[PDB]
Amino acid sequence: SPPAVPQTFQVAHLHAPTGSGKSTKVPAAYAAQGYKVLVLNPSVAATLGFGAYMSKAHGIDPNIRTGVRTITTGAPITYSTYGKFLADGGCSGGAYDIIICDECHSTDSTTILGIGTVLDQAETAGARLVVLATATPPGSVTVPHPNIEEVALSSTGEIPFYGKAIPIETIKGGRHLIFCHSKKKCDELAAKLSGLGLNAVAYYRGLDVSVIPTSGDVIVVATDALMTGFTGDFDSVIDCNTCVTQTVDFSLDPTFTIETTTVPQDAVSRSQRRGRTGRGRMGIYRFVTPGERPSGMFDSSVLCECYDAGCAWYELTPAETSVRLRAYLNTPGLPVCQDHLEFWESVFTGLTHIDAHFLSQTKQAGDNFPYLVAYQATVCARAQAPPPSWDQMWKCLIRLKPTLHGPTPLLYRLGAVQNEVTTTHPITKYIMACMSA
Ligand SMILES: Nc1ncnc2c1ncn2[C@@H]1O[C@H](COP(=O)(O)OP(=O)(O)O)[C@@H](O)[C@H]1O
Ligand code: ALF
Ligand SMILES: [Mg+2]
Repeated sequence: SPPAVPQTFQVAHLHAPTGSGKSTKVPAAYAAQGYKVLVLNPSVAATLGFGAYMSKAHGIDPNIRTGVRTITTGAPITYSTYGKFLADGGCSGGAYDIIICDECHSTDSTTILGIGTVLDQAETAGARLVVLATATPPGSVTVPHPNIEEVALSSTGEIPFYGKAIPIETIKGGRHLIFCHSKKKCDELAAKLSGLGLNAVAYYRGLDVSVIPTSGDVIVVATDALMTGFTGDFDSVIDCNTCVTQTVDFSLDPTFTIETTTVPQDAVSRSQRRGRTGRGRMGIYRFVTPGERPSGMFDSSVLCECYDAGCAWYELTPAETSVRLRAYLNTPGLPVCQDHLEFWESVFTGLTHIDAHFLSQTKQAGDNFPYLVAYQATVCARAQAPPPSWDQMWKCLIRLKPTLHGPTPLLYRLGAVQNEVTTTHPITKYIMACMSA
């Protein structure tokens, strides 16, 4: 049940199964008690969704705040994405009594920064309670869900799916959500389903949620991000039971390397994806593999990502980011990772005077570490040297291409390197120093 709230500031938790009502029934209850509530979610799709749903099912039309669209009603409940919250500068003084950090199991950099910011600023902004809500707290293991029938996929079916097969008869009619590990895999499966005469659509970042029909038969093939805390009224969920993790390798060549790999899903992912169905009614969950990997610590690369976002999108100095991240790591009941704040802080502290134009470009491009990418390009232009390669990651240097010659002043590795490398550049030495001492 939703924890009570006295005048004295407090941080509390809220654990309850998928689809039980943490994001809807709980804030509706606090409001009924006369409080002003802010509900922060990672997904813009789920956030926009709460607006029409609460109005139609809970007698209240809440305020909605997203980067692109804001809907002000003056209601005592506000739904916002962590990104919009951070972009507007954090906690608005005197605006809320209760702040719900929704989907706190999420380890994407925006949510980490967002929760850490709420933690560090809420009391000061006049709030009396902060709630850390999730159906999947640290160390949780997946258990049976009363509205979800789970059925293993087999080799019987005409659609190949991660070593298994999907029968067309199980997705022919009705609404279904199929999780794939990459955007490329979504496009490919959606294409095959369409070819077979089905109404399948792909949905991931870069795409508008309107591509999903609110009603009628449909097969949505998507990645995780936008599907967090989302209700699509799906008759079933089909899970590849596969994820894509990012990891930093201190390969000392000359500094560190950030790359991505495909891995079996953990307990958090299995429970959350399964929970897209069986929401308020019976549903079916089909899977490729049984069991699950334990839900443990997140990687240090995520911390690096927090400082990158702080510098590129939120106007946070590395010191300000450390304050917020420290609040997050010193709060019990949240995902944990090795303490490498001092390190990453020192690294970014030395990356000064970045080319504002290049940064704007990598940000608009949607790259993973727009700041490190843009800074490497900055270093290249300044030394009139070519980028590690001519992958789209380095496209902001194309116009300068005829003037770039010699080895690449490699600061770190964010992808394959093709050009000859040099490790004598100051910035490179600086990063090495951070890694050394
Ligand atoms: N956007 C929506 N459209 C239709 N129904 C919704 C929507 N959001 C929530 N619901 C309904 O209310 C229930 C609780 O949803 P929600 O609060 O999002 O769950 P959770 O506990 O995962 O946060 C769901 O089982 C679902 O039936
Ligand atoms: F726990 Al949820 F949508 F928030 F299933
Ligand atoms: Mg929720």
